[PDB]
Amino acid sequence: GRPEWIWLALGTALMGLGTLYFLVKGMGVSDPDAKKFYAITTLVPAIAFTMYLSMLLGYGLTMVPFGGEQNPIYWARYADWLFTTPLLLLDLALLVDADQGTILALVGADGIMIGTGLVGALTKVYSYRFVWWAISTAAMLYILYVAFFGFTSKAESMRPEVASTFKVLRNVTVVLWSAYPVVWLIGSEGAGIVPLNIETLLFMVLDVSAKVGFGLILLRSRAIFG
Ligand SMILES: *C/C=C(C)/C=C/C=C(C)/C=C/C1=C(C)CCCC1(C)C
Ligand SMILES: CCCCCCCCCCCCCCCC
Ligand SMILES: CCCCCCCCCCCC
Ligand SMILES: CCCCCCCCCCCC
Ligand SMILES: CCCCCCCCCCCC
Ligand SMILES: CCCCCCCCCC
Ligand SMILES: CCCCCCCCCC
Ligand SMILES: CCCCCCCC
Repeated sequence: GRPEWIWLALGTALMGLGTLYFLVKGMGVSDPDAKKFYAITTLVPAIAFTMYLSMLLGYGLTMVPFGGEQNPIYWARYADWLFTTPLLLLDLALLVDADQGTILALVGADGIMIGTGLVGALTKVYSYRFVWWAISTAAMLYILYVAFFGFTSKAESMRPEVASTFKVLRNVTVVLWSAYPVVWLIGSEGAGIVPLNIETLLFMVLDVSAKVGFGLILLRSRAIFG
Protein backbone atom coordinates (compact mmCIF):
# COMPACT_ATOMS: atom_id res chain seq x y z
CA GLY A 1 0.00 0.00 0.00
CA ARG A 2 2.49 2.62 -1.23
CA PRO A 3 0.94 6.15 -1.11
CA GLU A 4 1.62 6.72 -4.82
CA TRP A 5 -0.66 3.73 -5.67
CA ILE A 6 -3.62 6.06 -6.22
CA TRP A 7 -1.91 7.85 -9.12
CA LEU A 8 -0.71 4.55 -10.58
CA ALA A 9 -4.36 3.39 -10.46
CA LEU A 10 -5.63 6.59 -12.13
CA GLY A 11 -2.82 6.38 -14.74
CA THR A 12 -3.82 2.78 -15.43
CA ALA A 13 -7.50 3.77 -15.90
CA LEU A 14 -6.68 6.70 -18.16
CA MET A 15 -4.21 4.81 -20.37
CA GLY A 16 -6.60 1.84 -20.55
CA LEU A 17 -9.62 3.89 -21.57
CA GLY A 18 -7.51 5.90 -24.03
CA THR A 19 -6.24 2.72 -25.70
CA LEU A 20 -9.77 1.28 -25.94
CA TYR A 21 -11.18 4.45 -27.48
CA PHE A 22 -8.34 4.74 -30.03
CA LEU A 23 -8.71 1.04 -30.93
CA VAL A 24 -12.46 1.38 -31.52
CA LYS A 25 -11.99 4.45 -33.70
CA GLY A 26 -8.99 2.97 -35.50
CA MET A 27 -10.67 -0.34 -36.34
CA GLY A 28 -13.54 1.64 -37.94
CA VAL A 29 -11.31 3.61 -40.35
CA SER A 30 -10.55 2.33 -43.89
CA ASP A 31 -8.08 4.95 -45.23
CA PRO A 32 -4.66 3.21 -45.26
CA ASP A 33 -2.69 6.35 -44.26
CA ALA A 34 -5.04 7.08 -41.33
CA LYS A 35 -4.79 3.41 -40.30
CA LYS A 36 -1.00 3.73 -39.92
CA PHE A 37 -1.42 6.71 -37.55
CA TYR A 38 -4.05 4.78 -35.59
CA ALA A 39 -1.78 1.72 -35.34
CA ILE A 40 1.19 3.72 -33.97
CA THR A 41 -0.91 5.90 -31.67
CA THR A 42 -3.03 3.12 -30.18
CA LEU A 43 0.13 1.16 -29.30
CA VAL A 44 1.49 4.10 -27.26
CA PRO A 45 -1.06 4.12 -24.41
CA ALA A 46 -1.35 0.33 -24.69
CA ILE A 47 2.34 -0.03 -23.68
CA ALA A 48 1.90 2.65 -20.97
CA PHE A 49 -1.19 0.81 -19.64
CA THR A 50 0.78 -2.44 -19.18
CA MET A 51 3.63 -0.65 -17.37
CA TYR A 52 1.31 1.41 -15.10
CA LEU A 53 -0.60 -1.78 -14.33
CA SER A 54 2.65 -3.65 -13.52
CA MET A 55 3.72 -0.82 -11.19
CA LEU A 56 0.25 -0.68 -9.59
CA LEU A 57 0.66 -4.41 -8.77
CA GLY A 58 4.10 -3.82 -7.18
CA TYR A 59 6.44 -4.69 -10.06
CA GLY A 60 9.11 -2.53 -11.75
CA LEU A 61 10.27 -1.10 -8.43
CA THR A 62 13.72 -1.55 -6.94
CA MET A 63 15.73 -0.05 -4.06
CA VAL A 64 18.92 1.84 -5.00
CA PRO A 65 21.42 2.85 -2.28
CA PHE A 66 22.69 6.44 -2.67
CA GLY A 67 23.31 9.43 -0.44
CA GLY A 68 23.44 7.08 2.58
CA GLU A 69 19.94 5.66 2.16
CA GLN A 70 17.91 2.99 0.41
CA ASN A 71 15.85 4.81 -2.26
CA PRO A 72 12.80 3.44 -4.10
CA ILE A 73 13.13 3.69 -7.90
CA TYR A 74 10.43 2.74 -10.44
CA TRP A 75 12.47 1.32 -13.33
CA ALA A 76 9.33 0.15 -15.19
CA ARG A 77 8.84 3.75 -16.40
CA TYR A 78 11.93 3.36 -18.60
CA ALA A 79 10.54 0.20 -20.17
CA ASP A 80 7.39 2.17 -21.14
CA TRP A 81 9.36 5.19 -22.37
CA LEU A 82 11.93 3.15 -24.35
CA PHE A 83 9.14 2.17 -26.76
CA THR A 84 6.54 4.95 -26.49
CA THR A 85 8.83 7.94 -26.97
CA PRO A 86 10.16 6.83 -30.39
CA LEU A 87 6.55 5.92 -31.43
CA LEU A 88 5.46 9.47 -30.65
CA LEU A 89 8.38 10.88 -32.67
CA LEU A 90 7.44 8.57 -35.54
CA ASP A 91 3.89 10.06 -35.52
CA LEU A 92 5.46 13.51 -35.91
CA ALA A 93 7.94 12.38 -38.57
CA LEU A 94 5.17 10.77 -40.59
CA LEU A 95 3.01 13.90 -40.48
CA VAL A 96 5.80 15.99 -42.04
CA ASP A 97 7.29 13.39 -44.39
CA ALA A 98 10.66 13.58 -42.55
CA ASP A 99 13.75 11.91 -44.14
CA GLN A 100 14.57 8.32 -43.22
CA GLY A 101 18.02 9.37 -41.91
CA THR A 102 16.37 11.94 -39.60
CA ILE A 103 14.09 9.29 -38.15
CA LEU A 104 17.05 6.96 -37.58
CA ALA A 105 19.02 9.72 -35.85
CA LEU A 106 16.07 10.68 -33.62
CA VAL A 107 15.36 7.08 -32.68
CA GLY A 108 19.06 6.59 -31.82
CA ALA A 109 19.09 9.77 -29.71
CA ASP A 110 15.87 8.63 -28.04
CA GLY A 111 17.41 5.26 -27.08
CA ILE A 112 20.40 7.14 -25.66
CA MET A 113 18.04 9.44 -23.69
CA ILE A 114 16.07 6.59 -22.12
CA GLY A 115 19.08 4.26 -21.60
CA THR A 116 21.27 6.86 -19.91
CA GLY A 117 18.24 8.04 -17.86
CA LEU A 118 17.84 4.47 -16.60
CA VAL A 119 21.57 4.03 -15.88
CA GLY A 120 21.32 7.36 -13.98
CA ALA A 121 18.32 6.12 -12.01
CA LEU A 122 20.27 2.94 -10.99
CA THR A 123 23.65 4.52 -10.21
CA LYS A 124 24.91 4.11 -6.60
CA VAL A 125 27.32 7.07 -6.49
CA TYR A 126 25.13 10.15 -5.89
CA SER A 127 27.17 12.62 -7.98
CA TYR A 128 27.40 10.23 -10.96
CA ARG A 129 23.61 9.90 -11.08
CA PHE A 130 23.65 13.50 -12.32
CA VAL A 131 26.31 12.90 -15.01
CA TRP A 132 23.96 10.34 -16.62
CA TRP A 133 21.01 12.74 -16.13
CA ALA A 134 23.00 15.46 -17.96
CA ILE A 135 23.82 13.14 -20.87
CA SER A 136 20.16 12.04 -21.11
CA THR A 137 19.02 15.70 -21.06
CA ALA A 138 21.52 16.57 -23.85
CA ALA A 139 20.02 13.73 -25.95
CA MET A 140 16.52 15.08 -25.24
CA LEU A 141 17.50 18.59 -26.30
CA TYR A 142 18.90 17.28 -29.57
CA ILE A 143 15.51 15.64 -30.17
CA LEU A 144 13.52 18.78 -29.34
CA TYR A 145 15.84 20.88 -31.52
CA VAL A 146 15.25 18.63 -34.52
CA ALA A 147 11.49 18.32 -33.84
CA PHE A 148 11.28 22.09 -33.45
CA PHE A 149 13.56 23.36 -36.22
CA GLY A 150 13.91 20.40 -38.62
CA PHE A 151 10.36 19.07 -38.55
CA THR A 152 8.78 22.52 -38.79
CA SER A 153 10.92 23.17 -41.89
CA LYS A 154 9.56 19.93 -43.40
CA ALA A 155 5.98 20.85 -42.31
CA GLU A 156 6.24 24.04 -44.40
CA SER A 157 5.99 21.92 -47.58
CA MET A 158 2.75 20.24 -46.39
CA ARG A 159 -0.83 21.49 -46.82
CA PRO A 160 -1.68 24.10 -44.10
CA GLU A 161 -4.07 21.79 -42.27
CA VAL A 162 -1.32 19.14 -41.88
CA ALA A 163 1.17 21.84 -40.91
CA SER A 164 -1.32 23.25 -38.34
CA THR A 165 -1.96 19.86 -36.72
CA PHE A 166 1.79 19.22 -36.67
CA LYS A 167 2.49 22.52 -34.92
CA VAL A 168 -0.04 21.82 -32.15
CA LEU A 169 1.49 18.35 -31.58
CA ARG A 170 5.05 19.77 -31.79
CA ASN A 171 4.16 22.38 -29.14
CA VAL A 172 2.59 19.80 -26.82
CA THR A 173 5.70 17.62 -27.24
CA VAL A 174 8.16 20.44 -26.48
CA VAL A 175 6.23 21.63 -23.37
CA LEU A 176 5.61 18.15 -21.89
CA TRP A 177 8.96 16.51 -22.73
CA SER A 178 11.00 19.44 -21.33
CA ALA A 179 9.31 18.92 -17.91
CA TYR A 180 10.53 15.32 -17.49
CA PRO A 181 14.23 16.12 -16.73
CA VAL A 182 13.13 18.66 -14.14
CA VAL A 183 10.78 16.21 -12.39
CA TRP A 184 13.64 13.64 -12.34
CA LEU A 185 16.14 16.18 -10.96
CA ILE A 186 13.92 17.32 -8.06
CA GLY A 187 12.21 14.01 -7.35
CA SER A 188 13.00 10.55 -6.01
CA GLU A 189 15.69 9.80 -8.60
CA GLY A 190 17.54 13.04 -8.03
CA ALA A 191 17.55 15.60 -5.26
CA GLY A 192 14.74 13.84 -3.28
CA ILE A 193 12.89 17.11 -2.67
CA VAL A 194 9.54 16.13 -4.17
CA PRO A 195 8.22 12.98 -2.47
CA LEU A 196 7.53 9.87 -4.52
CA ASN A 197 3.73 10.21 -4.22
CA ILE A 198 3.76 13.73 -5.73
CA GLU A 199 6.39 12.77 -8.31
CA THR A 200 4.15 9.88 -9.42
CA LEU A 201 1.27 12.35 -9.77
CA LEU A 202 3.45 14.62 -11.91
CA PHE A 203 4.66 11.83 -14.20
CA MET A 204 1.04 10.56 -14.49
CA VAL A 205 -0.25 13.98 -15.63
CA LEU A 206 2.68 14.33 -18.08
CA ASP A 207 2.34 10.75 -19.38
CA VAL A 208 -1.45 10.91 -19.90
CA SER A 209 -1.17 14.33 -21.63
CA ALA A 210 1.80 13.21 -23.83
CA LYS A 211 0.10 9.98 -24.92
CA VAL A 212 -3.69 10.25 -24.65
CA GLY A 213 -3.81 14.04 -25.06
CA PHE A 214 -1.42 13.90 -28.03
CA GLY A 215 -3.42 10.99 -29.47
CA LEU A 216 -6.77 12.81 -29.18
CA ILE A 217 -5.35 15.80 -31.04
CA LEU A 218 -3.77 13.74 -33.80
CA LEU A 219 -6.53 11.18 -34.29
CA ARG A 220 -9.36 13.74 -34.51
CA SER A 221 -7.55 15.68 -37.26
CA ARG A 222 -8.15 15.46 -41.02
CA ALA A 223 -4.34 15.56 -41.27
CA ILE A 224 -3.93 11.78 -40.90
CA PHE A 225 -6.02 11.00 -44.03
CA GLY A 226 -4.41 10.20 -47.40
C1 LIG B 1 4.72 8.93 -22.83
C2 LIG B 1 6.00 9.36 -22.34
C3 LIG B 1 6.73 10.43 -22.72
C4 LIG B 1 6.34 11.41 -23.79
C5 LIG B 1 7.98 10.54 -21.98
C6 LIG B 1 8.97 11.38 -22.19
C7 LIG B 1 10.09 11.20 -21.28
C8 LIG B 1 11.24 11.88 -21.35
C9 LIG B 1 11.45 12.99 -22.37
C10 LIG B 1 12.29 11.59 -20.35
C11 LIG B 1 13.44 12.27 -20.30
C12 LIG B 1 14.54 12.07 -19.30
C13 LIG B 1 15.53 12.99 -19.26
C14 LIG B 1 15.52 14.18 -20.19
C15 LIG B 1 16.69 12.89 -18.30
C16 LIG B 1 16.33 12.14 -17.01
C17 LIG B 1 15.58 10.84 -17.20
C18 LIG B 1 14.69 10.84 -18.42
C19 LIG B 1 14.10 9.49 -18.87
C20 LIG B 1 13.47 11.17 -17.52
C1 LIG C 1 22.83 25.91 -37.23
C2 LIG C 1 22.94 25.52 -36.03
C3 LIG C 1 22.95 25.28 -34.85
C4 LIG C 1 22.79 25.02 -33.70
C5 LIG C 1 22.56 24.83 -32.54
C6 LIG C 1 22.30 24.73 -31.38
C7 LIG C 1 22.10 24.50 -30.21
C8 LIG C 1 21.68 24.22 -29.12
C9 LIG C 1 20.93 23.85 -28.22
C10 LIG C 1 19.88 23.55 -27.65
C11 LIG C 1 18.70 23.35 -27.48
C12 LIG C 1 17.52 23.25 -27.65
C13 LIG C 1 16.38 23.30 -27.98
C14 LIG C 1 15.27 23.46 -28.35
C15 LIG C 1 14.12 23.64 -28.62
C16 LIG C 1 12.89 23.88 -28.80
C1 LIG D 1 32.49 21.16 -7.86
C2 LIG D 1 32.05 20.76 -8.99
C3 LIG D 1 31.41 20.58 -10.01
C4 LIG D 1 30.58 20.46 -10.86
C5 LIG D 1 29.81 20.48 -11.78
C6 LIG D 1 29.21 20.68 -12.81
C7 LIG D 1 28.87 20.78 -14.04
C8 LIG D 1 27.46 21.11 -14.46
C9 LIG D 1 27.43 21.21 -15.98
C10 LIG D 1 26.11 20.71 -16.54
C11 LIG D 1 26.22 20.38 -18.02
C12 LIG D 1 24.96 19.73 -18.55
C1 LIG E 1 37.69 22.44 -8.98
C2 LIG E 1 36.84 22.39 -9.92
C3 LIG E 1 36.08 22.40 -10.86
C4 LIG E 1 35.22 22.48 -11.72
C5 LIG E 1 34.42 22.69 -12.59
C6 LIG E 1 33.74 22.95 -13.53
C7 LIG E 1 33.08 23.30 -14.56
C8 LIG E 1 32.64 22.23 -15.54
C9 LIG E 1 31.51 22.76 -16.43
C10 LIG E 1 31.14 21.75 -17.53
C11 LIG E 1 30.09 22.32 -18.49
C12 LIG E 1 29.75 21.35 -19.60
C1 LIG F 1 21.07 13.28 -39.41
C2 LIG F 1 22.57 13.33 -39.14
C3 LIG F 1 22.91 13.90 -37.77
C4 LIG F 1 23.24 12.81 -36.75
C5 LIG F 1 23.53 13.37 -35.36
C6 LIG F 1 23.36 12.28 -34.31
C7 LIG F 1 23.36 12.56 -33.07
C8 LIG F 1 23.34 12.63 -31.87
C9 LIG F 1 23.30 12.55 -30.68
C10 LIG F 1 23.35 12.55 -29.49
C11 LIG F 1 23.58 12.58 -28.31
C12 LIG F 1 23.96 12.76 -27.12
C1 LIG G 1 26.72 6.49 -25.02
C2 LIG G 1 27.25 7.61 -24.16
C3 LIG G 1 28.27 7.04 -23.17
C4 LIG G 1 28.99 8.14 -22.41
C5 LIG G 1 29.81 7.58 -21.25
C6 LIG G 1 30.12 8.66 -20.21
C7 LIG G 1 30.68 8.03 -18.94
C8 LIG G 1 30.06 8.64 -17.68
C9 LIG G 1 31.04 8.61 -16.51
C10 LIG G 1 30.30 8.38 -15.22
C1 LIG H 1 34.30 12.73 -12.78
C2 LIG H 1 32.91 13.16 -13.19
C3 LIG H 1 32.96 13.82 -14.56
C4 LIG H 1 32.62 12.84 -15.68
C5 LIG H 1 32.30 13.57 -16.98
C6 LIG H 1 31.64 12.63 -17.99
C7 LIG H 1 31.66 13.18 -19.41
C8 LIG H 1 30.45 12.69 -20.22
C9 LIG H 1 30.76 12.59 -21.71
C10 LIG H 1 29.53 12.95 -22.50
C1 LIG I 1 6.70 25.80 -6.57
C2 LIG I 1 7.36 24.75 -5.68
C3 LIG I 1 8.19 25.37 -4.56
C4 LIG I 1 8.16 24.55 -3.27
C5 LIG I 1 9.34 23.59 -3.18
C6 LIG I 1 9.64 23.23 -1.78
C7 LIG I 1 9.93 23.02 -0.64
C8 LIG I 1 10.24 22.94 0.59
